[PDB]
Amino acid sequence: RNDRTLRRMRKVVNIINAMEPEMEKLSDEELKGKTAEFRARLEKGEVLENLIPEAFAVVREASKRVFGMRHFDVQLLGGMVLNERCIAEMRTGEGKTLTATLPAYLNALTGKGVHVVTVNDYLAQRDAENNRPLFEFLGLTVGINLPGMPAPAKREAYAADITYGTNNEYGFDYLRDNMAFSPEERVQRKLHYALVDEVDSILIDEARTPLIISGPAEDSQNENQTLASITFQNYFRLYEKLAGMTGTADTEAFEFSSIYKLDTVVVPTNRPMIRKDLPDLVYMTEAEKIQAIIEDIKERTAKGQPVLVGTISIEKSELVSNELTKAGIKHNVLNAKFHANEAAIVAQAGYPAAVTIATNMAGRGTDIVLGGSWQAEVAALENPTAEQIEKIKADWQVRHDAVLEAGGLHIIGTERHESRRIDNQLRGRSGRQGDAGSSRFYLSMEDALMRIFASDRVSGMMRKLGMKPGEAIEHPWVTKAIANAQRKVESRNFDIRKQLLEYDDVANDQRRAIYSQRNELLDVSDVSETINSIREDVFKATIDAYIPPQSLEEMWDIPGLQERLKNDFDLDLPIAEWLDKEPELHEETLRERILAQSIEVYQRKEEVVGAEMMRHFEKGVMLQTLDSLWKEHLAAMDYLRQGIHLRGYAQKDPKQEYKRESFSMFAAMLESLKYEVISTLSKVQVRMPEE
Amino acid sequence: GSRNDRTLRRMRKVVNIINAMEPEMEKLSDEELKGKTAEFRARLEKGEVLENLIPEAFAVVREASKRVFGMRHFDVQLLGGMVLNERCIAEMRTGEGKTLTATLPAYLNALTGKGVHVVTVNDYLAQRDAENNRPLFEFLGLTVGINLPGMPAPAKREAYAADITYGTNNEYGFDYLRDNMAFSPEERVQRKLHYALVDEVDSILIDEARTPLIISGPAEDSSEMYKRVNKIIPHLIRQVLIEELLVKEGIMDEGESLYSPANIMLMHHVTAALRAHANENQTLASITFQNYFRLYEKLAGMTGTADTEAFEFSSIYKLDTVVVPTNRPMIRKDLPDLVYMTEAEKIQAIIEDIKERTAKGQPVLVGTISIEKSELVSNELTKAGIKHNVLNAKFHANEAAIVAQAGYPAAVTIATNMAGRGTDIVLGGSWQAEVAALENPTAEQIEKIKADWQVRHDAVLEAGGLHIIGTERHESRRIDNQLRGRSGRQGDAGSSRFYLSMEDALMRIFASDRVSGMMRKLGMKPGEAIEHPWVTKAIANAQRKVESRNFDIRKQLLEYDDVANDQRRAIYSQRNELLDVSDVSETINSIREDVFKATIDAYIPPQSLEEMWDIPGLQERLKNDFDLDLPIAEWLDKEPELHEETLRERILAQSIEVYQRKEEVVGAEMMRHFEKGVMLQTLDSLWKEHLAAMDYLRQGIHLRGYAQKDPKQEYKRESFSMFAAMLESLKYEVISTLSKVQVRMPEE
Ligand SMILES: Nc1ncnc2c1ncn2[C@@H]1O[C@H](COP(=O)(O)OP(=O)(O)O)[C@@H](O)[C@H]1O
Ligand SMILES: Nc1ncnc2c1ncn2[C@@H]1O[C@H](COP(=O)(O)OP(=O)(O)O)[C@@H](O)[C@H]1O
Repeated sequence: RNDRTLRRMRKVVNIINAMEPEMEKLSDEELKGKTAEFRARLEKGEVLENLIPEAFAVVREASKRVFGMRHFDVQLLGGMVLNERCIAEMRTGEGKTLTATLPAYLNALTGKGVHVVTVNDYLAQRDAENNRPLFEFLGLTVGINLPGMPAPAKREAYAADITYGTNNEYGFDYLRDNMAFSPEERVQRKLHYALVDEVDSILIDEARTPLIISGPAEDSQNENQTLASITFQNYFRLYEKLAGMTGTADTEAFEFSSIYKLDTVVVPTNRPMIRKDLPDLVYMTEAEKIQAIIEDIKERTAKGQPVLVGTISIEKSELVSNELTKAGIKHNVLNAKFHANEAAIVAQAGYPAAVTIATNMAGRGTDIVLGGSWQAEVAALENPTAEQIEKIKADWQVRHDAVLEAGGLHIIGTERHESRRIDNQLRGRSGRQGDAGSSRFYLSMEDALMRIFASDRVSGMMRKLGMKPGEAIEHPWVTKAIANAQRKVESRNFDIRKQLLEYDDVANDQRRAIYSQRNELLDVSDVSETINSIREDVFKATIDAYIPPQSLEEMWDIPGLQERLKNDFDLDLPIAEWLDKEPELHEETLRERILAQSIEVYQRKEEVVGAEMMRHFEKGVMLQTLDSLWKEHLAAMDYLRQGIHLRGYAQKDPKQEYKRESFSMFAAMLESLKYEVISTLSKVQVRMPEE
Repeated sequence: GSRNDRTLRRMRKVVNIINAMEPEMEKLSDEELKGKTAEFRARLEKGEVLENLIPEAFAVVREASKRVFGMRHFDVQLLGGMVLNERCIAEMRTGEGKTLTATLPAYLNALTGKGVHVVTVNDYLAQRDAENNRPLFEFLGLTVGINLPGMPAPAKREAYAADITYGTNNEYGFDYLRDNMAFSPEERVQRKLHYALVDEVDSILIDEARTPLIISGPAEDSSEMYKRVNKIIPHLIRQVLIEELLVKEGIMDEGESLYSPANIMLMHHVTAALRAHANENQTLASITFQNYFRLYEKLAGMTGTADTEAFEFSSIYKLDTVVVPTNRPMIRKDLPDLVYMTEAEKIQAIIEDIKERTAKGQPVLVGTISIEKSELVSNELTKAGIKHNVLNAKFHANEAAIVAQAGYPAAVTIATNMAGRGTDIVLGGSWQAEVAALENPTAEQIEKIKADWQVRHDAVLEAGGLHIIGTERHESRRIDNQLRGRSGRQGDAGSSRFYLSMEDALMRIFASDRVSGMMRKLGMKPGEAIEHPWVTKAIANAQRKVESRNFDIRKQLLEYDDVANDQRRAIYSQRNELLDVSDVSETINSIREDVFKATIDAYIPPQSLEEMWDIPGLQERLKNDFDLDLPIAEWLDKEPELHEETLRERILAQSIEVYQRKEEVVGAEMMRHFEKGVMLQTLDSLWKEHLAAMDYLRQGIHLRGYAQKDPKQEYKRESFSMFAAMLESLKYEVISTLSKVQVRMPEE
């Protein structure tokens, strides 16, 4: 764990580092050939992790030739973390994209494929095309999976060495593959490795979201229903190797373990992080709070320090905006209605004494360049020239160093959110890539978040410090108490979710079972041995209902057995005539003649239709019957789950009773499945030109 | 002499004069150009007409912009600027330089020293434009002001005292309103409303026409109201209702009704008391944008070739609209609308189009009405093997990167309710951008990037430029027009095509399911196709009937608003008269007479016999409302000889007498400012009372009832009637307040 894994990994980095001279003296085509060489050793039984030093040095050198970018040491480490069942926490702007090229390469080598999982189709395409040169230079192929892509193009994307696509599309492909009627219709290979780009949304927020295929035609208006379902959690759990990335904003390590058996490793930043996060400040009232904020801004901007003020609503942004104006402090508000205005304001938000106010600041952030962006500047030029640019960079170097000397970007949170990951994202907007920076959050006793101390009195004691319009002290214990209360809400919320997951696990295990069976059936061209085997189960169970085993003859319902056979097995047998003609029948030889009779009737149909046609008919029938009963069972399981309000109550766990019910329903479906297959095959009409 | 054609003919002659002035302006020093302003002002002071100044003043602005901004206005921008000097909307297409154009009218409309208000849609543009233009105009010897929310009143007065002011509609209006709550003239922050130049009139003037600006404060009557009214409630055995309800008390029952448009606040008290089972602010002041902008002596504004709404500007604001030509010929090819049986036939036709165009290297932008519709067309493009990108509103950084390459050869981009104006699509891609990954550029580097871009640029132009596919039209044609106008900007080749199907929602605008359902019979066979120009015109005419219909409905609302406006214009006119004078005594003396005459009329009927006089009603009336206890009867026992009119005189007289005493104790200046104060305050009170009671009458325009005996109109008459009653209660209450005012006399 911990530094032990990290210290061990650091030893590998020194080896990778020491290999670079050897790597720089190789030709491009020799570099290409290391992939062939890695695979030949793998073929001779080599352990993949033994190849990490050489494999990562090859990628680092290919990247410099191809991208003009050389993986940093910390990116080597992150690449190592992602080859295990691990989340790498890497800070924003640390290079997650390039880092991911490392484990992707390594885990492509055994020829089983790589699924790099993106949040949207834009990224899937962008990263596939950007990386295709790197990976072709190394003798690998790259695939792109999209919604709407024809099955042959998808098959091709999945046959590549490394594939890019969204989570949704991967999951939907799995479901549709589990509705195929021949193994050639499948688009995916075995699920080998999932490298997931942004695990907060993809693995945590979406864990229980069902992916569903829906079903126009059905059964006996005729509206549409669920044919196939899997949660995201249980899709990613089918993979042999699972890993992913997120930012240091974190707070959910214990969820990743609980939901996925994923460890999380915090990866060190390339440069030392020096952002000063100062103690949280508490004020009696919003008004005192806001005045404090105005005062901080006032002092900092006078120093030349840029500020970013994050609020929780439009109304509060307007309030702090109006008060800054009332104090004569120039600023800009990020207004969600004016996207162009916003990008233009962002661009210069790190300019000396810039003040920017943002409402529920969100996505990774567009970066804030200190001193300003100088590129927005040349971008704005219409015929930019050499001496023009260096003038521009020259004045910028000075603005940059000046903003740094002044303490870099100061972040002010005017309120904390209930989720600390949100606060962490705002504050992470400062101190990127080793830059000086600072952060401070403000609270009042009127703030909504004071309600997470589930007690007025407890909360309202804080006012006994008294605060007083200027003489503010600072108590560190408040920062920590607040962080503890956000942590408790998360814990509470998750405890509730994990009880929901334990229900989800009943469906999961059932789905895993039935899909395993289906796939066994799918992979086999001839299903005879099962048919024969299940025909005997079905005949025995059917017969038992009328001939209680080893009972006297007077308990037998030969009338009911005759019709049963007729109506379900198309089998019309003079059973009463047999008994009354052979005293020497006996039960067990009755069962045999019945079984034998259905079988020779089936053989006659087969002779008319043909063996191969028959084999394939059996297999189709088995798949189609599986599918029909499984859609039925999914709806029944659905109704049983929401019925969780009048069944298990006064000291019998409702969970334990649901599990009994669910197990009973599954076990019954599996018996129905055999019944219906044999009944279909029994009753299939065939024109006999004769007897 | 026709209309717009003739306008542009005459403006073009002026443009040729302005261009001829340019070498003269060139040769002038910077200080000489700065002096032009003072020289134009000396001319105006000696009686010159402003419009005689247009050519000189424009040559001056245009040469100042060269030297300062390094940009020289185009001839089309001179035209746009002359338009904006008139009560007109200059319609100039996206990309044409509205922001620079607007410096010309602003400069000219500043020369008379009365101020300009540039109106922006937000604070960011206000500020940016202010700062960007300060150097231009300070070069021309003028000053520039910025007005923002929260700005302190001194700062605000300075911004309005600048030559040219920038700010949002909202803040202009709110300043106005608060100026009308001032108790002294020096509290006002604005000057008289001279010229407003509105930057984007579609949102500011149309969409936002009826949006009220409201100042509220508890600034109210207290209670006792609620709780007297409470005390009926513990006998409401809920079994007719009105007579029951009426059942005595105060301020009603002399056989006066409860739902008189007059006892409206009272009735609201009971509607609230009894609806109550299942402080408050109040409006201190309100105005609409439409009625704010109508206060200005000159109004003008800009928008892009985004018309369709000309008839509403003229109807609502009396703004004419001039369509300004483009600096370069606008060659976008806007092709016949196509109509398909089914959504599915339509999409298939779209695909084939994108497919043939991208094979010849032309870029396509595909605009849809929803996310669902975007996913559909995208998936079908993927099914056809066609690469593209969707603009996903969740991924704003993705979207910016998509757009930057959206004019790239064979690029295909799908947009969901794409907005107006928006971020441009550069053909070939963006070449001063491309460098914006490039951390240390050189001689060779950009040169390269730029030449390479040229080849891409020229190849896209030769392929037809950007093609726009509208997959469905909107009900608003303005929107469709904003989408097609993404293409063919600044003289570039481009084209547009809109697609429609019988299954499309928009087919509903043809008020007959069967009349719509005819086209079916011109039955659109799959891969084949024809084009009929009458369909295109029919669709456009349908959209225009839908618009004109919604605007008939709006007009009716605006009739309601005309009542309010007329009442507020009149009371605020009375309020400002008062505010602007130190001494309101003549006003006061005049209205006490009026008040005293009429009060006496009510008991002594003019010319009456001394037995048609009621003094058991007259003297009480006096001691009650005026603190003026005159035992008149007991005079009248002594002088039977005196006569009605010289008794009215002696009545009057007294009140003056007792009031001059109150004054020689308080001080004349004190008394004078207390009187203006009483008059302002009383009018403020009654006004706010009126605003509330009308709000309540208006929401009687619901189920008090009636698509039947004309609700509106009855409303206008009850409202004007109550307004004219309020002006008389203002007079009576002022005089009551000043007659009852307590000030401690002498001693003993
Ligand atoms: N090793 C490197 N050498 C040079 N530039 C790098 C390196 N690693 C990443 N970058 C650049 O750093 C920036 C941030 O990387 P990105 O993957 O977009 O960041 P994040 O971790 O926030 O997703 C990008 O512009 C990327 O190309
Ligand atoms: N006369 C000119 N010469 C050179 N560039 C100009 C001129 N007028 C405007 N532009 C530029 O044209 C671009 C678009 O102008 P803007 O005022 O934003 O256009 P729009 O009419 O669509 O609002 C801006 O970058 C602007 O600075």
